[PDB]
Amino acid sequence: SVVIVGKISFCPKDVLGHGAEGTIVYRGMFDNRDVAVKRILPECFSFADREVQLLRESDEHPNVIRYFCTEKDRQFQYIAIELCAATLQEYVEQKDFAHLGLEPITLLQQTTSGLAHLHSLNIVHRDLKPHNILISMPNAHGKIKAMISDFPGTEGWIAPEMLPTYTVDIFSAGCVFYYVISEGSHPFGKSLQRQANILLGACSLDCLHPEKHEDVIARELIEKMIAMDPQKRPSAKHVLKHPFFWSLEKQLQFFQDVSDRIEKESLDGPIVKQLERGGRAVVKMDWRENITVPLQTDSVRDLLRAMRNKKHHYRELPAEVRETLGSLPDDFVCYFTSRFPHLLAHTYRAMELCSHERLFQPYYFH
Ligand code: NA
Repeated sequence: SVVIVGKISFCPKDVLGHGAEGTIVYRGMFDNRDVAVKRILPECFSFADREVQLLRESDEHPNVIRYFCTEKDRQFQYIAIELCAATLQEYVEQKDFAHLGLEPITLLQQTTSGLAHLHSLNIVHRDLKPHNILISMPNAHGKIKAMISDFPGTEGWIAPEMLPTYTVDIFSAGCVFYYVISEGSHPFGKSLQRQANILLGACSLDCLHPEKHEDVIARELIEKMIAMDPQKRPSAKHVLKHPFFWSLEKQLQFFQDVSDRIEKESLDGPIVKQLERGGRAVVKMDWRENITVPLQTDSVRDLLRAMRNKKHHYRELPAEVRETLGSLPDDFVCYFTSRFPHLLAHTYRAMELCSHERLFQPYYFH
């Protein structure tokens, strides 16, 4: 027995998942393509119409599921959609997807690109969560991607103000970011306490270490994303510019570009004053003492100067000190972080004053 509602045809035995409203997703086919067949009830026929329309407008993005067709019979409405590997919940909870060798930062960059696309088309998802974010089937080059599907919300992932602006999605994304990164934790705790904690603004990002550079940069972003004030949350395009998505090569380039921007620059100047403020503690009182034994033999403003000079004169430097420092650029920048885990976070926050400048266009959003 196999249901055929032309051009759609699904096998009733093959079930991919279930929906909270009674909807059931089957493994089926459309125009000789392997698709996912979403079966919806008559109570949700109205919902289905606006869902497939929003998709008609946005499915061209590679991070928004591809929508194929909708066929209606006397009993149900069927949505032929792109076939995927798992949900982001199934990916994070079951670490047998570990062997897929996917990068969490790449999945979150992919999720935020899809979100940015919806927001650019003047679409607010309103229900972003790991169940709704999908893992694609490996393409011909074996690459897997994160995609957005299923468009008032679902408990624990709803912005406090929602109890219909784009910033509601940034809140939800902020929780998804921590969920992926921590590997299953949520800023507002366990599943059943989340919405009460959101209303109360009671959050914890304690999986993120305060003296670990990767955890520091992730926290700078996530805290602004899950902000109780919507107006304080960055746009999707601002999130995509954050150092959380930068490569080790890019991070080092920023440290060079900022040290190039200072000198000549007077201390009373509006740029040098904002950079020096509160670090001190960023440099760990004295940066000369915490450095490795051979480098010390060879102010943030002068620490950045040291890093720029040793980078520039790297191949005309002794083999003993380039051994403890390099190889450049990856291992060289990883030397200084987490030697100073607040170095990049502080410099990025401080150098915001130059966002508009052409040299700082790949680092900020205007
Ligand atoms: Na797509």
